[PDB]
Amino acid sequence: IQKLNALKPDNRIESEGGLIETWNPNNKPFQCAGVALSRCTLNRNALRRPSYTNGPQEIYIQQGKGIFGMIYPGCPSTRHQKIYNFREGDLIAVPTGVAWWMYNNEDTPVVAVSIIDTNSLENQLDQMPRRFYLAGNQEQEFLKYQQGGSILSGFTLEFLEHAFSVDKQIAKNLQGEKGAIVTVKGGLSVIKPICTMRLRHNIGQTSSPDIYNPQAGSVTTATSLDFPALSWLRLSAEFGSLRKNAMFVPHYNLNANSIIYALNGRALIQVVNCNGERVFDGELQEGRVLIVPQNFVVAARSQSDNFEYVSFKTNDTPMIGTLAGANSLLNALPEEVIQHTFNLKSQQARQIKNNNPFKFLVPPQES
Amino acid sequence: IQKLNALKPDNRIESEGGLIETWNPNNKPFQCAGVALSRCTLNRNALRRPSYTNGPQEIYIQQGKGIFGMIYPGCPSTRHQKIYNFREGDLIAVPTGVAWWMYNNEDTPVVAVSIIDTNSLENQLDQMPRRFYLAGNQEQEFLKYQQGGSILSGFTLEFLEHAFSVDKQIAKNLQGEKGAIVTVKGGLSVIKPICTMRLRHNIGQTSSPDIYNPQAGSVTTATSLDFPALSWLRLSAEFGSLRKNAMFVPHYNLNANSIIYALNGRALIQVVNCNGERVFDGELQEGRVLIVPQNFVVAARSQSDNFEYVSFKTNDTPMIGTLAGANSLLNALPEEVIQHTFNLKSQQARQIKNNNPFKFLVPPQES
Amino acid sequence: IQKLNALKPDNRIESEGGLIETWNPNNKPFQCAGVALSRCTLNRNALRRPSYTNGPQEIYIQQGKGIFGMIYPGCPSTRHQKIYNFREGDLIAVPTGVAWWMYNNEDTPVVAVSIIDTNSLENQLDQMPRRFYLAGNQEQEFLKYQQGGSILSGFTLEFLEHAFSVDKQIAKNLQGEKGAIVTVKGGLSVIKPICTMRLRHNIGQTSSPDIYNPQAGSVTTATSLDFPALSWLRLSAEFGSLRKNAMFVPHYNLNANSIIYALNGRALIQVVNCNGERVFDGELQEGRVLIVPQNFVVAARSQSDNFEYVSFKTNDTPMIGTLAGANSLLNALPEEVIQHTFNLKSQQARQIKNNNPFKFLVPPQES
Repeated sequence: IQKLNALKPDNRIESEGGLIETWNPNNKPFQCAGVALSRCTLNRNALRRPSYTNGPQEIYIQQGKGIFGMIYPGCPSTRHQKIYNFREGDLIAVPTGVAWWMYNNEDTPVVAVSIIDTNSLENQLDQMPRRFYLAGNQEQEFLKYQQGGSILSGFTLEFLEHAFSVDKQIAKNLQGEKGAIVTVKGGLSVIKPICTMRLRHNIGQTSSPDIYNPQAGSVTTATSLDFPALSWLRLSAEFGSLRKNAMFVPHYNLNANSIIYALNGRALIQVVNCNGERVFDGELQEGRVLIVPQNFVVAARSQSDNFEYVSFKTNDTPMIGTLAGANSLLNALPEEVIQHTFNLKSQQARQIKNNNPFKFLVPPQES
Repeated sequence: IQKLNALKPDNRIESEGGLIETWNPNNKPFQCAGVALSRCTLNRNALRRPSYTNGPQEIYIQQGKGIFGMIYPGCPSTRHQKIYNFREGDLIAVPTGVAWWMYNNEDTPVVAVSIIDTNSLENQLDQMPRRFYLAGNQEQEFLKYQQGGSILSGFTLEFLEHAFSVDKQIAKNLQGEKGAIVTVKGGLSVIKPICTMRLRHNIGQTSSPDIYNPQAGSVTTATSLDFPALSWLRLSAEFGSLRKNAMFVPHYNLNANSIIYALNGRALIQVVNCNGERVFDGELQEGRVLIVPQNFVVAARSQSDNFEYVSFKTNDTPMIGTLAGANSLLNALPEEVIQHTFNLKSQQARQIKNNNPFKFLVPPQES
Repeated sequence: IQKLNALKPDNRIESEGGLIETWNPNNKPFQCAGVALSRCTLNRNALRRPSYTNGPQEIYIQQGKGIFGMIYPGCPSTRHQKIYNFREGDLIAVPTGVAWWMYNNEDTPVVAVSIIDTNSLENQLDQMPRRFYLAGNQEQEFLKYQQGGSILSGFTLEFLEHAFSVDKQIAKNLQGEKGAIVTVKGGLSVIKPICTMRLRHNIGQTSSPDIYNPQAGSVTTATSLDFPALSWLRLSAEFGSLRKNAMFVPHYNLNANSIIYALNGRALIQVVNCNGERVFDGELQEGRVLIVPQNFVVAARSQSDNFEYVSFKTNDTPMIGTLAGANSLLNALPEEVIQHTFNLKSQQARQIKNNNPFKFLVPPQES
């Protein structure tokens, strides 16, 4: 790739109580990353209908409070299986093929941006995304990219009558006859709170930052160490809040692919490749995404009082190699290999290893 | 997949003591599937000569009894390494690159239908199925599909001469100069009985079933839980025997592809995809196979008194989501969300949950 | 593959303090094996500047003595992380992404040959070899195949300024303002003795060999049982020394590709495929590389006094299946079945089983 561009969605699907936005998974960034991105927003009383995908999915909630519930095959009911609550900041984990449903109850919408790792090992189909809905007669979000009905409507009435042991009339209602997101007139009176596994860990409205710098921002990461349902996914996530003109240092992921989606405000990012080319040099704003491939190096300087972002890294234990600051790779170098690979005096080399005391987040220059 | 079809073979190879038939790997079903199917039948006194593929193999024995022996490199002998017996319903696990031979001695022929997963992490070559014979001049079963002799008959007359430490004459014998299934005139007088790992497990008719229902039939599953050599393969198999007009309810496999080879009888099968499209609506009869991709939904009604099948799943521990039955996905949903995704009333949603009290097999409708 | 051949390199770069050669990764043999070979060389007082790749690397030192550093991300300093010394006959293991530098102080020019497994599961990018130089203005070894400056020079002056917290005078030095391998004029004052695990193991002649035949030679191999860091790499290596006219028997790797680099001398190798076609017959001589795929079979007779080779296998625990020897597959086959596959008398079967008593190495034929 010669030029990474900030990408917008190219597909909106307005449902009765919501909206689904999907990004084109065949632009070379998304081809390379091997994920498909989606932003679902569901209004008051909306109930996203039960569905599943042929790959690992990890959902980040940008705003809202609802209930969500996953129908796991080998699992015990309570009537019905476990319903979890959520808040903005929560990272939801969805194992391959597991069917889920989500519902909102307040005025403030649920906006939940999320990625499908189409390129996962668990995805024994092809690199195309697919959602398999259990209900309704509607085009699945990604059918456009391939080139409607639920997985139950593609059956024969005689087959559905026999399977459920119900009469023809009710069997007709299963068989199709509002989109994926439906509005509940009366609102669900369904109780507000591996089958044992926690699949909800908050990296937004926390107060326990991985890194926290009162002069520059704060950053948090959910890896499997602290959110073990993520070893199932082999997926990760980072949330970082950045003050105006603070910066996160040049770094690269050794073992992963970052899909940086910007939640708030804006920042000027720079990403340079193996040949030293500056494959993107611009600004990333709200509701826009930048994919940063594996060993490529990104550096950002903020433009807003708090430029927030969720970076979905594809690896449940991602590793970053900081190139400037407290724990950098140049710090860990002998003071004389730096002198000869950079062509620096002994005096200077020291400054390049100690002028910035800060780990990852470096404060605003002050001018 | 546009349309799935009940595939038969496109390759008969008749040898002295038996027959090998293979199914085309370049068909779109097998290409998605990632498998290579084949069915070898050995007659009385026949010896399938030692060979090996570059991927995980899983052999099911449709009928007959005989013996088979692995030639595992890191092992102790006795004279010779271990030879095992086999009955019908035996599932033999063969690790990547291990060699083996199989012999029959009855009048009843061994019919062993098997799959090589050519899309394995273990297969480090290409998607093309191939078999490497130690002995005998003959072309390999999948030479047909690429576009001969065995591996030993390719070296120089003096390289075997030098290697085995023998003369020109028996070097010419080892050097090639009846195909893969030769008949052993008198009979192999070898006694009828990881190195220690049990590569045999009976899933067939002489088993203790997983689902059993005397009005509808029974299912039996060999995951890696119960047959531990299968976690080496990363392959599974399943046996079913449905009563006439009994059905297995619509279900999908969360994490595996299935290759349903029908062993006995006939059945009316139906599979639907992500867009509610009925990709197969027909009959799978004996000696035919139907590939059901990853999150595709499958349901079948039996048309025989006892329709029997083998289902090679491609995952050593497959999970199936049942869409109807005691433990269905719909059974674990809140009654109220079942009303709102399918447009039912409370009463009807009491029925989709409770009209069928059965797990996986549902009895004949009984009219 | 139709035919194989002994390959010499196509690309060579003269750097100030040494040289770098790279084999073309887009040959059909290299696309099949899935690896990229480079042979670098450090003359005296040379530093190889910090670099890193999107894949698991395994460097084998052919000749010389020197030291090297590995800049691991999480790892603790000492002033800087822990340095290791290498001497010839060594194998150094470099995890995906880890940056490393390499120095030479003797006159004796360090020659190391190495692979990058671009087909790894850690390699999330594509099938391209690509080195990320941490400093200096030079075009990367592999760029040519793709068709410069470092990851630091592509960045902006003020981004580098603010990043490192420096003055603009040393930020411009730092911004790249003598190639990969640069001569330290005085030569480093730096000493000569997962953050603590061993990443060096010696498989040269100094080592205790696995096989030692005083008339034939010796074979030493490092798996992840004896060099555990290689389980990270999912790679291994194997050194071989063979007297004139001796032979390593016909054999096949069950689970790995093989990259034979001819260190010293010249032998005559034969590799035959699954059809019986001798896809290579002729001589692999010094500084040349023969790729030998997964279940393909190889035999070789040494034509020099002591032909020396390193075999880069693509598996940390490769299993080999030898075709003639003490330990052979034929040995484990009952005398009777080996009579019938090869068409031999009983007494001619015992000759195959017993004449050659040596494991892997068979002496000269004695003429």
